[PDB]
Amino acid sequence: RSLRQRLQDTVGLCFPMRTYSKQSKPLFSNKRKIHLSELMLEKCPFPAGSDLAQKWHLIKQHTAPVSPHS
Repeated sequence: RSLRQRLQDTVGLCFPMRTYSKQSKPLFSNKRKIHLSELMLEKCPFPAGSDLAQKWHLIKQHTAPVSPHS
């Protein structure tokens, strides 16, 4: 006969009601090459004075007034 078989009750308390399957949102991008001060710099691949560039001004940078996305 015996008692107090272990104690390991400080490592957390699980996460119930936080798992229900239906989990698949893969993504794909150019990561692991980006700067930390990049503001439109290297990103003007079109000539001056053509319609391709007027669309480019729409996106502008990594961030613009375009609605929330993620």
